[PDB]
Order: sequence, then C-alpha cells, then structure tokens
Amino acid sequence: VLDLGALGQDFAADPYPTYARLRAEGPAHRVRTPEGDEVWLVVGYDRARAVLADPRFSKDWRNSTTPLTEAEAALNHNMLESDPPRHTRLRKLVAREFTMRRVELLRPRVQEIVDGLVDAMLAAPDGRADLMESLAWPLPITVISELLGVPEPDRAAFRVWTDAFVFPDDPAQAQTAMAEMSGYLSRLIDSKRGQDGEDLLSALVRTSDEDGSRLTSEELLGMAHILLVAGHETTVNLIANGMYALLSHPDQLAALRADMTLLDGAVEEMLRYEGPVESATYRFPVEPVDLDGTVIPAGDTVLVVLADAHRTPERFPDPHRFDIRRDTAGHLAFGHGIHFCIGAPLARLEARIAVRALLERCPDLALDVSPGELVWYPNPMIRGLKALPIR
Ligand code: HEM
Ligand SMILES: CC[C@H]1OC(=O)[C@H](C)[C@@H](O[C@H]2O[C@@H](C)C[C@@H](N(C)C)[C@@H]2O)[C@@H](C)C[C@H](C)C(=O)/C=C/[C@H]1C
Repeated sequence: VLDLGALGQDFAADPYPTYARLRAEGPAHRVRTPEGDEVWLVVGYDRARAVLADPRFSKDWRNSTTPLTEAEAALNHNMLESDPPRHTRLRKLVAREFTMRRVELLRPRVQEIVDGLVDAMLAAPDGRADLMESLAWPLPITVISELLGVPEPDRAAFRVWTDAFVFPDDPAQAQTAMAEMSGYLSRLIDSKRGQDGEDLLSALVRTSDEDGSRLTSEELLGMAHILLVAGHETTVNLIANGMYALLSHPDQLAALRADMTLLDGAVEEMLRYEGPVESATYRFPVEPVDLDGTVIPAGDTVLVVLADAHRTPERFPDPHRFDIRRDTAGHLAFGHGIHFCIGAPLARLEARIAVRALLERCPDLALDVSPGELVWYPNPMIRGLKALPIR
C-alpha cells in the first residue's frame, strides 16, 4: 500500500522513481490516489502493453465491483467505457471523421488558429508570456469545438469542468462539474435536433434519431462527452509537456529548429518521454488475474501506468534520455489495442503544427522560470503543468 496523495507535490512533479521502485518489486500494486481511490497499478512495459489490449481486462463498469456514481452514470455509455460489441458499434459512428486523411483537411484551419495565437503571444511587449495560456489551451478546445458544434462562449465552461475532473477543489466539485457538463451537453444536443446543422454533434443527433438502437440517447450524450473530454487536457498537456521537454533539453530544441524533418519524430518522443496520459483509464478484470504471482481480484480497478512502461530500460534503452531521434515505435502514449486513441491523427496534427510554429518564430525561445517553480497535478492519470512561462 502507498498513498500517492501523502507523497505530495514531490511525487506529482516526478512520479517516475515511485513507479520504478514498484516495478522492481512486482507488476501490480494496490495504491490510493491523491483524491482517495483505491486501485491497482500495472507497471513495466511488457505487462503494461499486454494488459492494455487483454480481453480479460474489461472497460465496462458493469464489471467493476466499484459502482458508478449518479453523475458518472450519465456519461459511461461511450466507446472508451465499453467492450465489444458496443465499443465496435459506437466507434464505427465516428471512425471516418477521425482518420489521418480526413483530419488533414483541417490543416488550413489548424495552421490558421496557431498563427493567430502565436502572433498575439509575440506581440507581448515583454517578450514574456505563458505558453499554456497563450497557445496550449486555446488551440485544442477551439479545434474540437468547431468540429463538434460547441459555441465559442461555452468553451470557458469546459476549461473549468475539465480542471475539476483532474483536480477538484474538493471530492465534490468533480461530481458537480460532471452534472453541470452533462446538463450542458444534453441541452446543446436538444438545441441541435431539427436545426439541420452540419457540425458533427448535429450529425450524431440525426443518427440517434434515425435509429435509437444504433445510438441511444444515453449514448448520444456519452459520445458528445467523450469526444470533448478525452482529448482536452490530453492534447493541451501534450503541447505544454512537449515544449517543456524541448525547452529543458536545448540540445534537442536546437536539433529540431535546425532540422524540421525531425518534427514528427520529436513529437513521438514527446509522447514517449512526457506524454499526458500517465496511467490509462480504468480497467476491471472479468476474472482473477495472476500477474507474475500477483493476483488482482475480479472487479477491481486497474490503471496501466503508461509513464512507467515508457521508462522501462529494457524496452527503451536510456529511457530518461529525451532524444528526438530515438526509435519510439511501440510507445503506448495513445494506448494499445481496440481502444487506441481515435483522435491520434488530430492530436498529432495540432501538436506538430504548434511545435514548428513556435520554433520558427520565437527567436530566443526559452523557459522563463526555474523548473523548480513549475507545478504539476498530483493525479496519477494525467501528466500536466499548471503554467509554463517562457521568454
Ligand atoms: C495528446 C493528446 C491525446 C493523447 C495522448 C490521448 C490518449 C488516449 C489514450 C491513452 C487512449 C486509450 C486509453 C485507455 O485505453 O485506457 C485514448 C482513447 C480515446 N481518445 Fe485520445 N488522446 C489524445 C487526444 C485525443 C483527441 C484530440 C480526441 C478527440 C478528437 C481523443 C478521443 C479519444 C477517444 C474517443 C478515445 C476512446 C477510444 C476507444 O475507447 O476506442 N483523444 N486517447
Ligand atoms: C483517454 C485518456 C484520458 O482520459 C479521459 O479523458 C477520461 C476518460 C476522463 O474520465 C472520466 O470523465 C468523467 C467526466 C466521466 C467518467 N466515466 C466514469 C463516465 C470518465 O471515465 C477524464 C476526465 C479523467 C482524467 C482526470 C483526465 O483528465 C484524463 C485522463 C486521460 C488518461
């Protein structure tokens, strides 16, 4: 047992040793998260990678001996929290809207938002600004909002809720933020029906209305929620976490500026080295699972620590080395198996474009604060900074 909460900001800023110390003992460990959830952690690449796809580990709450709260039960009917055949049917509804080829068509607009964002930051008569506030946050929400059909003004709200799901001002703020969001979503869905809108939310509504067995109303709400939540802090932290590593490793920042053909690889290294998903979402085994002699009971919550698999020397030689030229093949930053991130092409698209943009423009690009003054979130599921001042 370990109370990651008790560990404090020290564990949050650098949780890797802890996960590593555990990986040296066994492949699974019962811990208590900063908020207070008692779960099992799966560490070590091979085991992490295997568990992720393993059919034995279900993502359907019906298989969790720890039941959903009321607020959460309004949102669990989504592809990420289901197993086939439901997962299969639900992902097929949006699969075509997220392929590399369809996403690429968004380049002009994505490239467009970044330029504007970067032009404003540079206007800073201080040569100093927060890259989190100026680019990392604005971009993700703007892109997804236009795609689905979430009004510009309602986007702040999501910043607040998403904040609460990761770190609530109390074990209640999370549950209340879910409720508020679940109510916003439903109302927005209502406002869309019969309006002949062309945005993706409008399409999904029509589909639900065409065949409720194809997409139930509780799945229509679940779908909307998952497409807007699953990629929010994740994409935002990929960008903040990616620029930071590069900024904290000038050797690599110089490498990319000098050779832009390293872009896609450097982003892959970012995902690897400091991806925003520290631990994958809840899995619940359908039956007892002996792992190296460690048996997790059926129905227990399990978090696969992607961060620890990404620092497993065996798989990634010299894992603590941020190297934008390293063979990343195999990283699990976007997951592994049937649940592989559907938004990966778009996320990559946004990160790749914003990264280059900054490297090109920003002449004397550098961290404008001591790493020690940086603050991270305790949550073992998401790796992200509260701020990232640059100059
Ligand atoms: C840097 C950003 C991102 C990262 C690193 C990331 C990471 C992940 C991870 C690790 C999974 C699987 C989790 C598990 O198996 O427990 C996943 C699933 C998912 N992601 Fe992403 N994601 C990112 C961006 C996005 C974006 C931009 C969207 C939407 C456009 C998105 C939508 C989803 C959805 C719908 C799922 C569930 C897929 C399924 O259950 O089959 N993601 N993502
Ligand atoms: C896909 C990887 C990221 O996970 C998420 O976006 C998860 C799914 C999301 O989790 C929960 O959000 C609640 C509002 C509903 C709940 N479910 C019980 C209905 C759903 O599982 C994040 C909000 C959770 C964490 C805090 C996060 O910010 C992102 C984590 C990534 C691993």
